[PDB]
Amino acid sequence: EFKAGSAKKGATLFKTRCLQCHTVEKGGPHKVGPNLHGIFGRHSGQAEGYSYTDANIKKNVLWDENNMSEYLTNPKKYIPGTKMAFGGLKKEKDRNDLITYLKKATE
Amino acid sequence: EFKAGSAKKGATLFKTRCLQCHTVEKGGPHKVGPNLHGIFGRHSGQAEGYSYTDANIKKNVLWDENNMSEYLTNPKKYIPGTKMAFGGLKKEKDRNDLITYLKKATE
Amino acid sequence: EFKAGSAKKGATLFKTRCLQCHTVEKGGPHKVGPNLHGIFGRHSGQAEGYSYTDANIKKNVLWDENNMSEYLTNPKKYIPGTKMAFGGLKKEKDRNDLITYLKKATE
Amino acid sequence: EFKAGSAKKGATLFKTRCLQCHTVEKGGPHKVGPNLHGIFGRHSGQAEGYSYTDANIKKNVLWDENNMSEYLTNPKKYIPGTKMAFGGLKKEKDRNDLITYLKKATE
Ligand code: HEC
Ligand code: HEC
Ligand code: HEC
Ligand code: HEC
Repeated sequence: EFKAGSAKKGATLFKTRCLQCHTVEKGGPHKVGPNLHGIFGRHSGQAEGYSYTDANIKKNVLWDENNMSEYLTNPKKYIPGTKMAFGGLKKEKDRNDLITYLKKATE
Repeated sequence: EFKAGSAKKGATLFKTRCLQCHTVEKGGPHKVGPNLHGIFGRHSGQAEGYSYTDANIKKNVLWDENNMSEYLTNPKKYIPGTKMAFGGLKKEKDRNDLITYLKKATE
Repeated sequence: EFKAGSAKKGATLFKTRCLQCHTVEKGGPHKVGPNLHGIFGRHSGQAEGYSYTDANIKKNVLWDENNMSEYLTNPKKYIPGTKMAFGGLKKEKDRNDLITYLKKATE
Repeated sequence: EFKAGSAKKGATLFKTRCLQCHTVEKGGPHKVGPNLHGIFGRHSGQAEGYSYTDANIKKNVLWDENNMSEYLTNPKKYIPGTKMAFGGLKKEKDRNDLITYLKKATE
């Protein structure tokens, strides 16, 4: 149940918590995790060049601001068996800010 | 088609041609290429902690002495689009010796 | 470092120093060396149908006018272990003229 | 292949990735690495008071914005056997920004 926030703060959140494993630019490299360009409006596990786990592809969730917020609260609880090593942004304002940035940075 | 050979000579072949990108010990580090412990009897692209290419995971070949010999003759021809930069041991005795060592060194 | 020059002179340079081992036309044959069509903007060792050395593929240099000039000064010094038997065009005006021609002849 | 960028950002890139081993001011001290004043337009290994490796002097590359960008992508791949312990700025924008600063800071 997403509500938009500060994209400037979300940039700092992404750079500190996600940038180590992910890239956002169109046609960026796949670090530990896959490139996230065009992640919104795309099924889970459909990034070319990345070897996803069975769980990530089987979830087949069409990413949007609402299910992304649920995913980022507890990645393991949302997709059990995900290789993404991340506890989760537990504050709702954090997820809202991060997703606000991620929406523009990946379109 | 594999035939066993000199494991002492295969160690020299591995150390000169593979050691720069690969490690064999149980729980070794992932250099340019992945750690090869337990490579035999395991699917291609199933080493933990390594980011494989799309081609290497898609091949899904269960490694054995025979398909490894074919792979090491021409890695690009066997798995088209592999990031492993290696032309290939073209002599059959070289592949047999290297695989003889690699079998013991990775079990 | 690269500066454009006489493409007419570069054609004479290519025909006298490179044409024996290389072809430039789209879909030309691989003589002693590989076909050079689309060499610019492509990684080193990515020509289809040619067996490159380990050194040429491992260099993985994205060819451009600047690194080509450095390569053509001393091919062995730039890519140690290259099977290309060529000392190198030591004059800068020579490399500039040759690359000026090679840019149009291979696009 | 160099294109100019942000010298303000390049100052931050140099201070975070290079300042530990290098100094830029005219007549600065040689830390782990040599002083880089007047590095552009000078041959590799010609800084007074510094003990370079055999590989760094043997490369004898006349430094410029283009070959520096290639060097900073992968120092070991460019000069094999360099004692400079640095993986390399893999983003092109980062090399462009750093070199833009380094050009003014070392002249
Ligand atoms: C490395 C330790 C990671 C950190 C920190 C973050 N992510 Fe992650 N991500 C990582 C991996 C290994 C994977 C693959 C998951 C699998 O099991 O296959 C992912 C995946 C994602 C996805 C899904 C993409 C898709 O299905 O197409 C998303 C949306 C994602 N990661 C987002 C994300 C964000 C926003 C992060 C910071 C809060 C973040 N990740 C951190 C590895 C790592
Ligand atoms: C670095 C330039 C390499 C050299 C030399 C050798 N290998 Fe390689 N290897 C390298 C990479 C980057 C990869 C990843 C491939 C990909 O596209 O994902 C590999 C992979 C392998 C594998 C497959 C492992 C698996 O699928 O689990 C094997 C079996 C392997 N390498 C073996 C091997 C041997 C025996 C070598 C010397 C003859 C050798 N490699 C050299 C990088 C490099
Ligand atoms: C035959 C004796 C050669 C002459 C004369 C020239 N080239 Fe060469 N070239 C030759 C070989 C055998 C190879 C393969 C190198 C290897 O080790 O795999 C090459 C390769 C090149 C490349 C690299 C192509 C790529 O990596 O895709 C280039 C750009 C190239 N050759 C250019 C070139 C030019 C411009 C020449 C005349 C000045 C020239 N070559 C001469 C063999 C021979
Ligand atoms: C210490 C761990 C280093 C870091 C981080 C960086 N550099 Fe480096 N540099 C270091 C050493 C030990 C050397 C000597 C190399 C040798 O083998 O002799 C160097 C050298 C250079 C050079 C070459 C200078 C010359 O040949 O005159 C350049 C241009 C250089 N270093 C640049 C540079 C930049 C821009 C860095 C940050 C991105 C950087 N270095 C980091 C040690 C270390």
